[PDB]
Amino acid sequence: TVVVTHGEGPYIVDVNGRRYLDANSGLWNMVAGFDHKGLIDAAKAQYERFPGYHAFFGRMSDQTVMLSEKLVEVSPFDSGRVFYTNSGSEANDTMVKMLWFLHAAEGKPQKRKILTRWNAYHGVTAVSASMTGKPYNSVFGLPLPGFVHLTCPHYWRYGEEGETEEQFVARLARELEETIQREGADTIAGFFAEPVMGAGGVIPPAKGYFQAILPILRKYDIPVISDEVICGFGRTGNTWGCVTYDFTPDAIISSKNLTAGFFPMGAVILGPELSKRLETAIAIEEFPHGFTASGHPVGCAIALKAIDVVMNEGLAENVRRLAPRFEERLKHIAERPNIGEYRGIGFMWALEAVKDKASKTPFDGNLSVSERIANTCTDLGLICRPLGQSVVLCPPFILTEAQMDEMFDKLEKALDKVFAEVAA
Amino acid sequence: PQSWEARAETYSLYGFTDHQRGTVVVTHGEGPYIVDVNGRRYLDANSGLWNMVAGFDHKGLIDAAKAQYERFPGYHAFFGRMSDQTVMLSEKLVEVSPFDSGRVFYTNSGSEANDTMVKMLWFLHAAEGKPQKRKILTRWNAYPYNSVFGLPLPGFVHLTCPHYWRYGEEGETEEQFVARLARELEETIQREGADTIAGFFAEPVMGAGGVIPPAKGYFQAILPILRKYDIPVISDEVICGFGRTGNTWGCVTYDFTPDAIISSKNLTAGFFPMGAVILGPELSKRLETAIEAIEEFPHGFTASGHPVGCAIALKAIDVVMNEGLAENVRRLAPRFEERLKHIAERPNIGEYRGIGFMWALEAVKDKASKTPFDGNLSVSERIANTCTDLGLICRPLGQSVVLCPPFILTEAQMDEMFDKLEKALDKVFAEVAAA
Repeated sequence: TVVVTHGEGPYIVDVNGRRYLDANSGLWNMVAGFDHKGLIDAAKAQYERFPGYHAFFGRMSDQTVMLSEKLVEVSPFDSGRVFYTNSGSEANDTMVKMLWFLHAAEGKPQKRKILTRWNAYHGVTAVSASMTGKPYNSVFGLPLPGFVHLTCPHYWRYGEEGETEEQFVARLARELEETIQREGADTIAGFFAEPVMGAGGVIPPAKGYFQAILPILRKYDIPVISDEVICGFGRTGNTWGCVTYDFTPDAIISSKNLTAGFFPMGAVILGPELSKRLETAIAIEEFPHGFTASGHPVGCAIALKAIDVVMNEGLAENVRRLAPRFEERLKHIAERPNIGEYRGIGFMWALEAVKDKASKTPFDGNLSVSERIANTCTDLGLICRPLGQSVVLCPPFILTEAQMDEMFDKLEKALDKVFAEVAA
Repeated sequence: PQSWEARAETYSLYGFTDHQRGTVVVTHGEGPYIVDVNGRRYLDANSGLWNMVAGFDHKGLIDAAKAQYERFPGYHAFFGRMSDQTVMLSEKLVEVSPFDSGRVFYTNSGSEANDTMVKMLWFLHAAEGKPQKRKILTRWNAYPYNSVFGLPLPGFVHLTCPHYWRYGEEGETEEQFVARLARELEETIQREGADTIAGFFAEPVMGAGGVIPPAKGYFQAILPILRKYDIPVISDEVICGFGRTGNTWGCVTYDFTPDAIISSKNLTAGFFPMGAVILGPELSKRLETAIEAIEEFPHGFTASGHPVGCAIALKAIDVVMNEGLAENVRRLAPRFEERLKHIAERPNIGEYRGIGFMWALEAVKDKASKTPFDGNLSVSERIANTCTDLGLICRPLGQSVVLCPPFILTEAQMDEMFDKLEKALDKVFAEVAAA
């Protein structure tokens, strides 16, 4: 219904001039808001310079060159190699294929299975949707075979009766061990994880999880990929989600914040060990047949600028400084009887609605409580995403204290109204 | 690393090249040329990779792209009505397509669109009662680790590529060859079972396969067979779409009507990542009826394309269709072919093939037996590298080299292209002979 022609700062602006505080950041990507002049200028400058090209082995743009160097610098790696795609979905697909390729070139063509978790979200293509752990993909006959889903490390939802958080994590480690032993370590190509699950509902991992599963993965030579599509470039209060949760992956998948939402592109940052193994493999005396993944020079120039903005013009810092206030206000909202929990970190958070708090019982699906909240928020000039029984706050990093208050004021009005109505 | 080359080589996957390539870092272009950091100019006979059909400094398209950023849209995952841009592009696509009506779904690339169409078929067949109708009929083949990046989605069933020169039996006419492939298709449907087949995907002219136009009469022979069965026909126009074969679509050039079209890149003339799935009227209806029944709406399909991409696509479409670029293809194709004919008189050219502004030359060690050079000799690669040394970009594929230059190419630039390619072929073939 609402006609939108542009945005300003963190606001979507309709044709009548109504401003809607966008706590979805567009598509979880507009970290610097909708009309950032530096980013717009960088886009325009690159179109004037060199408006499209495709990267080949031995022939690429200067922008591909500079972005690759920047990305290694700000990665957790001392060295490595980067390639690009058009999206997070294709970056995930292409990393899978690169593992399949590498393992095949190393004499283990059976090493194909991909480990993810239930409630993971990795993309919409057939492979990345198979990696994804959502029930909605059953309508496509997905997942494809060889996409194995581990328990989601969401302690509040999956912890058994009287199971402590430490016990839950020990259980998830057993499960992983046993899945690896059952499948065979030689048949498993890699493990991919969002440090904080994004589209599955903003789900930080149980305490200690990555510390317990990483040694097991390493023991069995299963490559570790961090999917930083949502976490990446500051959303969790460090540059990467994997930093915030102290694990060193073998590669990083990036998109979204990469270009501050201003251009569709993905990137895969290969760490030193995968990089050396791929170099040596490429022994076969040729380039991988059919590998044609490429980004775009405009996307690369915009990404260079997005990185600079985020890291050198205060935006990642604003997330670190305002995260405590953000959580405080959430903690206060979670005192309500119909809020089961708040969860998140840095500038990504969710509130889960419940009909009964002690039992964690949701409202019946048919009441659309999440959606009701989300629609009421929009009536009140706030945009937030309903996911399952939750609503998500993922706002631009440029959010001011006043705008933060505005967000919560609106949201609290929405919650009062909606919870009162469903009570009637 | 200080130098551009060394920066490339140390931080980019694409810089790992160590018949060797050497590293070209490109900064800008002009018409069909690209220019590197050292000032070397190269005629880019691959149009980037197929998509840069208006070249590298087209002012109308640059201005249009810039203008989109100047006023960036309120582009959102779910809030607010579809942008005027996207609605208008969908109308335009339906209009220019072969269909009188249909629906459009958008992606960020030709690859994603392809994949989205597959998923669509899986959804639709499963909704209609046949969740085992999943196989895709395809002509794809490899040239173990060598079939990872190209390998279609699980359940693909392979048909023989209708490349007469390659696959024709000794003394088999082209006509008989097409009749044999029609038998293959019949046999393959009976063996797999029609009820297990989701669709048939075909690039009218096979692109990543080596630029292979189909044998005369192929589509006329296979389409009637596919129509006996409710196997949806998908025209993969990621390369052929918007003029490269001399018509707006590849399926117009080979005179057939698909159920849907996959489009990519060249939608925006390479200026912006986009793909589209254009469903014709039958599949639109079935898709609608499926959604309002099992009642989900399929996740990840979107009728809302990126608004910047959409405005750029509209401009690109108008440039190609109405500012003479598609016509220039049609006008210069005869001359393209005549020169290739001449080049194919060489003993180490087994054939030329192609159509419009997409062509390939295939190298052979012994022409009469169609014997290729030893794979280790990497002859295509050698040719391509030599082209680069001489200011020409062309693309090695298998034992072939491919030309797909921008549509703005003039006759003089075409002569330049061939002049440099002929000198490359002279040098490579002599050095191969000499060793």
